Amino acid sequence: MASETFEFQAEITQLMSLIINTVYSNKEIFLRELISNASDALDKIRYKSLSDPKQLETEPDLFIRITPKPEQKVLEIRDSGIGMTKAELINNLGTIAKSGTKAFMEALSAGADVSMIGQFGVGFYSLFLVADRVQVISKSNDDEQYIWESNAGGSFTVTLDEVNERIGRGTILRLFLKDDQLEYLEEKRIKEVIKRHSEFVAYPIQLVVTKEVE
Amino acid sequence: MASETFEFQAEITQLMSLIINTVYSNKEIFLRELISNASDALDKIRYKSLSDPKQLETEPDLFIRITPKPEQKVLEIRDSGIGMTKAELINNLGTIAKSGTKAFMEALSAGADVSMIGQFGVGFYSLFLVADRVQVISKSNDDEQYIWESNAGGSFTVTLDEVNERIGRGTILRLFLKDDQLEYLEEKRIKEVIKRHSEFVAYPIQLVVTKEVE
Ligand SMILES: O=C/C1=C\CCOC(=O)c2c(O)cc(O)c(Cl)c2CC(=O)CCCC1
Ligand SMILES: O=C/C1=C\CCOC(=O)c2c(O)cc(O)c(Cl)c2CC(=O)CCCC1
Repeated sequence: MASETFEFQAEITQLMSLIINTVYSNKEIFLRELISNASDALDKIRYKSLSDPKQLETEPDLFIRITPKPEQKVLEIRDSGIGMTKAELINNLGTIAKSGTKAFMEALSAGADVSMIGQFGVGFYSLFLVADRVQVISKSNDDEQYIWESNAGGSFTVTLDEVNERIGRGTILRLFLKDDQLEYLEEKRIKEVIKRHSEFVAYPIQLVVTKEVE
Repeated sequence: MASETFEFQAEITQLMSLIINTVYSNKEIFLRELISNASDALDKIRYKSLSDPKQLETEPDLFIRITPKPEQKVLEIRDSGIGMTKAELINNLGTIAKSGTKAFMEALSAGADVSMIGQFGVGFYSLFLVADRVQVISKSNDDEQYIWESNAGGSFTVTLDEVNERIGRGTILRLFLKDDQLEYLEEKRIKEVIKRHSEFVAYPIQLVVTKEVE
């Protein structure tokens, strides 16, 4: 299955570079930002379903789920929200939906905390604090399942998904963690971070843990 | 992606019918049989790799993993063993590899315990004690990933896999549990059954648990 390549809007490329290189101290803020986006995407399918209830049937359970995959050094953040079509992935994540972007970079230069990133509406990119690569796997009721992929470079790919588990509906952020950021694979560390900055999340936050039976 | 349909050898069809309809009491024995097959498949890749070490590289971790999926009423038993090519799935699971089969049915008629099924080499089919449908997802180093599927009828399908997560190497038995057998989705029940009939398994048996953070 053939990938398509797209160019990032230039300011997004600049932002990713700022973020993936920054020695900023509180890298854990990425999880709050991603849970927040997850929650918003869920709000959206729930709101849409007020007038179109069958939109829920592709996945009636509304949840946020976090899945460490230690062997692959991967952390997945999944939700059963509204999801994104191919065109939404291209539009929302790369070729446009910007500044926010420029204004946040200006705030940064002036001394603003990276944690403000979500107030500028670009909190997604905070994932580069702990990951050097990301796959966004998404299924909207309106399209097939697709994979958007970026390594913080100036270009991203979008590929029809024939390799991942089917999601009924929603989105998975598959983070390929940096070698020094593997603590976010750890149950206790993950739990600690979640409890700290996400008390008023209306959806279940599920942690998937692998335990050896003895 | 187009499925291919195959006919079961007739005695296998008879065995599945005996098993899926039986009111036998100790249905939990299926897990021992499947963990045993998992362990054997792992022995095989480990033995093969003695003289061909790179056979391990597609998935260097040797494990058995059990994953309840409550919403789908599914239980998955995964291993990173040798796996099966398309032709092996067809051969090993349906169109041949038999009696065992007939001899076990004869032993059953005479009064033998269903738990002897593994000593006749057909323990795989014990899964129909608790499931009315099964998908066997397999990746051998020698072939693409494939899905073999059966509902205990006289025919099964084999389909090139473009819908499930990639496994590096090995096999997943995806059991669609009967409505009265949902206890095997439960962490405590699963743990209890494992500990009982599998103390001398040389590989880690991992249980995947989903816990809501609070
Ligand atoms: O407020 C929702 C919006 C769209 C709805 C769909 O979004 C999503 O699937 C989604 C998700 O489920 C988890 C995530 O980490 C992210 Cl980055 C996204 C996509 C965005 O948020 C991009 C901007 C649009 C805002
Ligand atoms: O002894 C191994 C054999 C083949 C090697 C590969 O088997 C496997 O992938 C495999 C597994 O990983 C888990 C399972 O529940 C089952 Cl049913 C199988 C397939 C069989 O056992 C069928 C008979 C052949 C014996």
